[PDB]
Amino acid sequence: NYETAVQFCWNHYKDQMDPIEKDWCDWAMISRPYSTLRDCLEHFAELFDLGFPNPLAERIIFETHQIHFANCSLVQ
Repeated sequence: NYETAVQFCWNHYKDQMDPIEKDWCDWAMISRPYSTLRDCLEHFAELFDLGFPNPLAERIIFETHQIHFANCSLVQ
């Protein structure tokens, strides 16, 4: 079940992002837990023989941009 694996990826990501809400706009810093999220989404996509990117994975990507990065400054 890819949907279940995705929730696993998303919940691990949320666990990393929650304690550092003050630094969601620290681009170089948040790129690490974000990269793991992407690696996780791709890993299970491959495991379940689905393509990557796929719509569910892309909804997750849109979700973090909506809740974490949408109002961040691009610099400094």
